Amino acid sequence: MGDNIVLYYFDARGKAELIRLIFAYLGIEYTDKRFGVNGDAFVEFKNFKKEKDTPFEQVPILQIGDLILAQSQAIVRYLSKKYNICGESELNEFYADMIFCGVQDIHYKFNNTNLFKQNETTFLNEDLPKWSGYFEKLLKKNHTNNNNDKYYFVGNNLTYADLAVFNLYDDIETKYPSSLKNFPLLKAHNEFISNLPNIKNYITNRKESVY
Amino acid sequence: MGDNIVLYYFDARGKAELIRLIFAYLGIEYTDKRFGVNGDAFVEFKNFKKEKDTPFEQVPILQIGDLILAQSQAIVRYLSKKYNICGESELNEFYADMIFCGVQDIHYKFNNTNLFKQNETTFLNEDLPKWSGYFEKLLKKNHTNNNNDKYYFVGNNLTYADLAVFNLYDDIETKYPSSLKNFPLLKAHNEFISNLPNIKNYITNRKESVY
Amino acid sequence: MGDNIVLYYFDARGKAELIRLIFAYLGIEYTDKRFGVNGDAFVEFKNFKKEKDTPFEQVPILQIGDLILAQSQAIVRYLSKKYNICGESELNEFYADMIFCGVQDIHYKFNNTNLFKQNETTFLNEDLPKWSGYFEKLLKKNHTNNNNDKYYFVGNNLTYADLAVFNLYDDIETKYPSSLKNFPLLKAHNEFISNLPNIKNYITNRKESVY
Amino acid sequence: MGDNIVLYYFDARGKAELIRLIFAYLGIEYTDKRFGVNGDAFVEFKNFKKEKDTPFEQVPILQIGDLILAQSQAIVRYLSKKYNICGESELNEFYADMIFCGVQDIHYKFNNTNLFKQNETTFLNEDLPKWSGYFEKLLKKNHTNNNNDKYYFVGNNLTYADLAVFNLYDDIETKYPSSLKNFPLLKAHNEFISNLPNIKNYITNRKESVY
Repeated sequence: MGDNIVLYYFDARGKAELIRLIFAYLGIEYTDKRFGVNGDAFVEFKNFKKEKDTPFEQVPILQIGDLILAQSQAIVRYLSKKYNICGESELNEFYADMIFCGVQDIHYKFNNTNLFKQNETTFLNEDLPKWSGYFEKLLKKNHTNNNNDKYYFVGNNLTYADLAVFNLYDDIETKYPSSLKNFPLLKAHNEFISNLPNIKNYITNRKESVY
Repeated sequence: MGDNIVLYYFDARGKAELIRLIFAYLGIEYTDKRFGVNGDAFVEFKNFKKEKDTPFEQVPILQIGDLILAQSQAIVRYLSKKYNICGESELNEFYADMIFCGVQDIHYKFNNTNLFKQNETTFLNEDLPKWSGYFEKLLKKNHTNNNNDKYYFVGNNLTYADLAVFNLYDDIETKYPSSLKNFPLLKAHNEFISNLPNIKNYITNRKESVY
Repeated sequence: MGDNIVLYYFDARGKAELIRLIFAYLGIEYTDKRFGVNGDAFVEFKNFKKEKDTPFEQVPILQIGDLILAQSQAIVRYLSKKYNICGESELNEFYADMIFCGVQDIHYKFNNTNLFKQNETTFLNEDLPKWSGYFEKLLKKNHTNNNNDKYYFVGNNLTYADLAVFNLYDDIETKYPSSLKNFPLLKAHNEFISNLPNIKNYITNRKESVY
Repeated sequence: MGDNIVLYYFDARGKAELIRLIFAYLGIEYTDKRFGVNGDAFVEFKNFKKEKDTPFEQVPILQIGDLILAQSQAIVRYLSKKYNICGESELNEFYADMIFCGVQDIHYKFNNTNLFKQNETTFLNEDLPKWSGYFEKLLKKNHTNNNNDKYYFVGNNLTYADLAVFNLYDDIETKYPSSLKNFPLLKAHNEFISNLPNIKNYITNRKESVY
């Protein structure tokens, strides 16, 4: 609100990419500060915590004016509620929330998956297909036949849940094969969201990050 | 709303206890259905998923009338927002949310701590004191000197965040020593919340659960 | 020569039970020192580390004379090689080893499973059945000595691998009963081991520990 | 006798690199078979399991002649005992073992650390410094052969324990540089191992793997 917007995080997608996608979709201009660009990523982060008054010594940290906001999920809901992309009814606000909570679950699982731990096949053969099925079924329940051209998990308008699900699979795809092949609506939903003007432009401009 | 309220979960506190505390504090009557009471906990859960249409095949599941709500965090925010215990300003609604997100972090850490994994001393000597410090500092920022008798993390009224922090330490205490000794406000806050009529009565009546 | 043996660990089964089972089987005399029998286990553990020179500040610690041994797996292999329960050939020593490594994987998974984490169903229906099948097949392979009343994983004599598998299911069983119904060889192996006079006498005596 | 040796694993360092380092050190000829060099690594892994009889459906798998060996730790101990790099006494065999067990603990922690999980700072400032100190002290204890240019963790000859510690920091280093600045013995040990002709030649040849 007439205040300089500054997002603080490491030079990576991680837990800040959904926030970035929200700004990109909303056309909100802000300073995307990334650690590890000026100097040692962890030296910068250490000094950051010294200069900024963070509640839990974690990033992302979103600063609006002199207002300091922490916790990625809280930030996402805060921005979504303020910019009306969280549902237009007490029930829909809940559904978008419930879907995001689900996203967090499987997204965490993905980020906890790696060769060293020998849990890659489980994630690929058990966990991902199961959750993809959950999301496929949720998308179907929000009747797509009405206006097929549009794919939304909640109501008839885009919510942060749509961006969260997209970001989930977008992140997974950077490391593992595209499996959406077996989930039509979901596959369609992701294509739809990615091709949105603001989103499509954003993606094309962001640099490739390993994390 | 004029509908029978039914909470479904296992016979344990786990991820459903904050919801139970919310009902207890709000004086809302509901059916507290617990698996493992009528038969094999997992047999019941299996059949439950067959009869109820859950979005992610997880509990807790809160059913209001024929309305099915999943995801503990979403349920907590839904109930809190509806029963006005989530903050009275866009900013305070955010703060209570941010604090709850923090609670989830350390609560997860606690539940991931055990002898077999050899991470007990780290939790007790590093993680818990650090987070207790975060919460102590947050409580202090919400000026307690005003009405010392009252301890709230957000605004001048109770929010679900107050119940979440209480539940966090209440759960930890069941397995590990009371460490709040070094955190006055926090220690005071928990005593205050626990002694609330509805809460105090609830606790005294609930059976002792290992989880 | 005939040094004095002392095992230091918390007052629980955890990672020390396999070592205790080995002693019980071999009929070896030792002092089973447990932290927190009467006081605070962690204050005692803190003092233990200050008084004894441990390599990684972890227990179990086995002291034979003035010799201090650490790392549960290394201790198990040390005792097994010293008291002939490790295999009578290079290949068999390897097989007993390979099996113990497998046990560690699933035993760790079991101890990382809990209600809060919502991974109980996964463990029960995916992970455990899979690993039980691995063990069933390995036992089947070594069936020349599957003698009517004696089952060994390696060769024709008991190895620590046999005690490790027994311990594994013994531990699981105290939380998730009847896991061996569909695995006859494994069930018979468990029965056989649990009925060896020394092991049986030990089990009937040790107290019940939740951990 | 002079069987044909083949190591099967993904096209990455992961849990197979220590075995490869052992072969490199010993100058042993073998086929380093990697999944997904050109195609899909998981389709190839799926086919591998269908074509070869593995005990736990995991890799690495080492085949010598028709002999199939599994479980990385057991394989390392098998090769080390067979090619004399495991210690020349019962006690020293134990010490090399104990050290390797310690390495597994911290190596696993490292591979469980990442931005998404917000546990990087913890690993860097708490865990790694602590474990580096454990190793520094262990190396200091065995300083009768700390000879001007040769450092061994056990006895006066190289053991797999030496290669394991080298591999550990080598892996960490590709993500978190300069971890050995404050640990002179450990740094000197790493330098020494990395400069052995066979090891050096190997390192200069192997390709760069993110995993």
